[PDB]
Amino acid sequence: STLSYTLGQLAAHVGAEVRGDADLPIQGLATLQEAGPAQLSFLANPQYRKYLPESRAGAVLLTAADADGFAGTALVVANPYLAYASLSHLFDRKPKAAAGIHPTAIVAADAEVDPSASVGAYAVIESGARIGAGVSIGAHCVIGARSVIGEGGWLAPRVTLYHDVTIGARVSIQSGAVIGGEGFGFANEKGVWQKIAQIGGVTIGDDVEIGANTTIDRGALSDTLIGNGVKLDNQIMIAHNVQIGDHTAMAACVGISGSAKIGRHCMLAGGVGLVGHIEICDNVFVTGMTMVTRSITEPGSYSSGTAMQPAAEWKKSAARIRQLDDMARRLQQLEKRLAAV
Amino acid sequence: STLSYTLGQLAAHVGAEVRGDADLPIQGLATLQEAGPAQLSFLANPQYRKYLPESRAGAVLLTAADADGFAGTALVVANPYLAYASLSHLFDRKPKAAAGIHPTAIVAADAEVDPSASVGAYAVIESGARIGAGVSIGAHCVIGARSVIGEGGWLAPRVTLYHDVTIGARVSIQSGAVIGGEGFGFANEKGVWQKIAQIGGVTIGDDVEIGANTTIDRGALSDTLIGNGVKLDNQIMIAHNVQIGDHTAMAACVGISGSAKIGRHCMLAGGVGLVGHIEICDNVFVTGMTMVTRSITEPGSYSSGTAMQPAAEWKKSAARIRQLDDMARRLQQLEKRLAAV
Amino acid sequence: STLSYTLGQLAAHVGAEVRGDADLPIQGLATLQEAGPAQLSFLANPQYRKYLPESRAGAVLLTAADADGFAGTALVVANPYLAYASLSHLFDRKPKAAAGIHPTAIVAADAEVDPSASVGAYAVIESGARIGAGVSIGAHCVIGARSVIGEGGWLAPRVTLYHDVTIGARVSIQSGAVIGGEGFGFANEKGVWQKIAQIGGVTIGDDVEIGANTTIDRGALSDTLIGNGVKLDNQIMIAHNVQIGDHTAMAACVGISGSAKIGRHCMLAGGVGLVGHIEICDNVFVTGMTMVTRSITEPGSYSSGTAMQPAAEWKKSAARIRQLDDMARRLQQLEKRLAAV
Ligand SMILES: [Mg+2]
Repeated sequence: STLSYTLGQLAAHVGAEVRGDADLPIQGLATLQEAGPAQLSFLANPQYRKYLPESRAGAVLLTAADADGFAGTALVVANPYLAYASLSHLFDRKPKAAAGIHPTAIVAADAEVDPSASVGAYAVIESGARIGAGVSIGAHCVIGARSVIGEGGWLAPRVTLYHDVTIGARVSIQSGAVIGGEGFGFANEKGVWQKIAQIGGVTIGDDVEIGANTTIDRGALSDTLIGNGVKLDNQIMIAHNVQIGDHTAMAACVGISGSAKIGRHCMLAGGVGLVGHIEICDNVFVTGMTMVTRSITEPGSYSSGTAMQPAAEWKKSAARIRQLDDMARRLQQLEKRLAAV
Repeated sequence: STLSYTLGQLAAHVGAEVRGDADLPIQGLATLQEAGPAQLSFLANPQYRKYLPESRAGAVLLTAADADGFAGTALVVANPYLAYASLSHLFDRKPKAAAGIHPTAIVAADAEVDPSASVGAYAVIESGARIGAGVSIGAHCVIGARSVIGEGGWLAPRVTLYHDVTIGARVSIQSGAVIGGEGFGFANEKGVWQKIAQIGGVTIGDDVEIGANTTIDRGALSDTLIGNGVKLDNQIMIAHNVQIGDHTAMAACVGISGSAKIGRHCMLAGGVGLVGHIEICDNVFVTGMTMVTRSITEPGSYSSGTAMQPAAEWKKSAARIRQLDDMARRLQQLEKRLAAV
Repeated sequence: STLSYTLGQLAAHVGAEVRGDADLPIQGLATLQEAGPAQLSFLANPQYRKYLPESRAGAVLLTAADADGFAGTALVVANPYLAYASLSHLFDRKPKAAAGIHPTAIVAADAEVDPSASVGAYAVIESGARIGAGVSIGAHCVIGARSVIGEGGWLAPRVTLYHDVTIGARVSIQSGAVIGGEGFGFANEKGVWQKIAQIGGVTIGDDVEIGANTTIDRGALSDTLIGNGVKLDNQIMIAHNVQIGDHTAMAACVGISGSAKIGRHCMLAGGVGLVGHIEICDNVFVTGMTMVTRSITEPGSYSSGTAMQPAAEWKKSAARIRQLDDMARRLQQLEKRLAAV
């Protein structure tokens, strides 16, 4: 038996006005070009407006504007994209575990697990750990000594928290994430690296998302700090003592070096790197695979790298870059020569 | 007791003609410069032809051409590299598990495991999952609800499949891979990110390889699609709703943003990034650490970045790049000035 | 009850001279600006000397030079940073497991575990594996067939060693690391990739650190080789048959392609990539996100990429780079034209 809702139930959830029959049953969501008659669609991007009248969707989330002249059933909302975002959860088939501790889970006698929490098979909860109400700990999770997960948290299978990791409410952590590991902390003695113990922890705020195989190092002395509402994609590396301001988003494969500070409402595109000990102010966007080498004090977008070219053309551009000092010297000599005549 | 074959047994496996004694016992494979008399070698690259007459190998896989004038035992084949590739499997010491389910594995009552499959210690197989004939599931694997693995599949220890992941035949997945995780799917409401449930799945074709700690996100609505014969190296990130055509290879640390479409027989070198919502046609090669920012409609090689220089020279080139608009303006003024005289 | 030492106990550990009262109790370490009166601090960087007289630290590790004129308690040492590095371990709260094998660990009958080793819950130790004295194997580790870990080794929870991985003494491996996986080894037959079995192993030296979710591939024929004292940060990818010389450090998100050889005392900054089959000599530094495309035969620093600019300025620089061949041709025509007049 598949999940099903009427257009009326869906419209109630997002405060939509149904212009058509509210009793139509809906079995899922789809984009305008993919949608069939049992699916609700949405128009967010003016670029996809071409596909609205030909869509086979049973109904479409629309602005009052885009609903005028439209022949199908409209669900009229201020913001179709946000309404889609809310409705998506009603069609999620991710399994939900019942409250309880799997018989194979190992829970230290002085760990506290809320009775409304679920702890999966072969999970390990260490001494002093605290698991809050409505938290779901997946199979094979390891929750280190004294670590805390706030109410409504969700950990996929195979998440690792080291000791002294404190997490706020409603965390979402995908499989393979490692939180509180020891980062690269070495002192050089005449060429031989000497380990510095990493004796800070991690503090994570509320409503944080952490993607698959993302690593967040513990602090060297004080904590690594992740603010509220921070969204981290997959394969991210956050080094020791990084600070991430509230509502910042980081796309996949981002790497942030030690002690960097990122402000609120920043957006780092995929594969961005930040060097250590710099600060980025609020409302900064960094485009894909940029290397950020210094502090940013002005809001706006920032970039590094070159345009992609066909390889033979790129090789010519790269050869000319190495000649730029020579070309600048030649341009200066030419200006002096023309001035003289 | 070590693996051992005669030159005759090896030659039979690849259809080689033995020019010398077929009874010579062989204990392994080696490159021409490393090989000793108990090892079979091969000449693939004309650059290594220098090392052929001095090689201590017991025998060498050779073309008819390179076997003429050669003093040792030749195994004569059309393609020495492909023959090496085939013979390597005869000397693999990777352990093979016997059919059966380890007593500590947890298998849902309505999961189906073929009796010829092996399921390792502390594996978890969820409701509705299907494990095909001759499949090997390593220790600590987690196989989500309704997920499918086709015949002859091999999962290393500690592979995670989320729910609704469908895999074709003869998959090979290395440890730490995460398939079907929730990718970065958020709607921005006045600076606050709102989660979009990721309610598509993943469809993987036949003869696919997935390397260690590689992540492949589930689709937002429809599936993320990986074609037949696709080979993915380690630490790759495949975002939601990516489509990868048949026989495409991607080297390590590649990141593909959401909804990108890659054609057949493409090759992405290490650390390549693709932005979202672009298409690459068939037979495209992208060189290492290139950022692909737009659709590619012509087959061939493509590149971005700069040449490596000594740091002091690089710093001068990077300073001149920032002056290029000024230099272009100055070159234009000079042309106008010379024209006028 | 918290860890506490007197200034005298701390000074004895690093050979410091206490200029003040040796009986002062110390509960931790802190930087000069963060430190309170129960904490020991240090002055390493001349840039932080501003903050020395105003620091609330109970005492400070100082050179004889910086101790002259200082009003507080000094612990006088040759090298405050190295003394900090040594003292950090005295304040580490990482849990230490007692010797023994957890009842849920699975240990092959012909594996050898030293009785002073600790093996955590749900660990799997395969046939022929050898675990040395004082080794700590975390929960959910998998130690493949015939693999060896030398005395004093520490594996976090959820480390995977494949078969035929040999590790020297005093290894430190963070969670999620995968050692000995099969790397991208394929032969192309008219567009179809054919697997090459990866039948080498891995050899790791003494005093090696491996960070979280780092992958180190096994060799194709001979071993992948990691020297003594090599320090690898998180999310690193080491491909098949790489050789890393002693005392080399690699920051996070570094990727080294197959068969590359790195010398002794090298330092690769974060996100560096190396192409395959190249050699880097001793004492080479490569700056962040550089693509190394050829062998380096001269010690020193090396870089690639461009300076970060505001996006609109970057777009202008990137457009001019594509015009450099045209600009060079125009500069040449102008020189010829001026010469002629
Ligand atoms: Mg990367």
